[PDB]
Amino acid sequence: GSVSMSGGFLRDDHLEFALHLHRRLAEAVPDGEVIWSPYSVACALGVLAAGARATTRTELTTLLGTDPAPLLAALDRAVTDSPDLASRTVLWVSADVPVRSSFRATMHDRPDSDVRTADFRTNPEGVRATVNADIADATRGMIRELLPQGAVTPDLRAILTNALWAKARWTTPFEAHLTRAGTFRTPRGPKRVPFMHRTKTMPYATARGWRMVTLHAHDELAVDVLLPPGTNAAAVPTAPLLTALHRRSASTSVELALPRFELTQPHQLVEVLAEAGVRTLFTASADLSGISTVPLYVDTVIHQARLRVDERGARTIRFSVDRPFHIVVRRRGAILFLGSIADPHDPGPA
Repeated sequence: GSVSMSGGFLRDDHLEFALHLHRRLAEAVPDGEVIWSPYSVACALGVLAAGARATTRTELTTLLGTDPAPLLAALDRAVTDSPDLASRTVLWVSADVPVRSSFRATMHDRPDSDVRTADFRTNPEGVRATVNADIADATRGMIRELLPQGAVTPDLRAILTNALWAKARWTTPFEAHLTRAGTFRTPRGPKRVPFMHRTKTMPYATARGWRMVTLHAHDELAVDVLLPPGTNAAAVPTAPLLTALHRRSASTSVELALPRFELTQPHQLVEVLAEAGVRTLFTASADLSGISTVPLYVDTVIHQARLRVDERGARTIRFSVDRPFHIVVRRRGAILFLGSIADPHDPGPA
């Protein structure tokens, strides 16, 4: 087909999947502050879909909007040859449950992904320590205790744990000495926080009262920053809005004020996936014949993304990100990070 001359954009079914789930995640918390990786979750669900059959598989492919095989092929590229990324996925399975070699292969074909044995029954806290240490090391120490105390119990047989960490290394860094305090309207009222400042030509778009800029980073990473209408400051973006904002983007001299921030959140995804239509997977009715030769269902899926946004990472329009905003970190057709930020936490100058 014809090519993109403006950097490319997201796969349609991935965009729809990501923004539908994001709405559910945002609604689940009071001030709608959420961060996660559509890349990581789509990949995890796609792999489980490859090992699923019947209604269990159908629910997954309906949520993703596609069969797993072509999706996983496309998703792998989103994180390869990216030095600033740290990804890890493990399906931890009881030693008593045999795993098919073909399923191990499907998992292995994904970057930094594995299927591991865990003796849940004999030492739950030992398993927790092993799981957490696995994610910790693979994320370069950035997600250190994925599973909290009491999350692992002797009755578990299959948990999928995933994490993603990244720092965005801008093509043009913010000058650190120009970072200065400014007012941000948090849920506890206005607060003085460090804003990074740059005036540079960049993609800028408006759509239905929304406003967006795109920050270019090294290694094919793009970061869209979105401000909702001032009259609806708690609004959450939709797929059609993102499509419109991308289409309507034009190179514009922009005076950008952007808080320095970092956010991470552990998510157990059972509840939100149930709301989304993926239910059978987490019940005894699950058909995971492609994963194991004995009956099996996934007890839970636990995911944690951590993103740091700072100065380096490692006819002028005013665009001041001084109230709740949204961030879309994308690469090669996938959203690596999707965030809604209500109360920016400063990681500091170091």
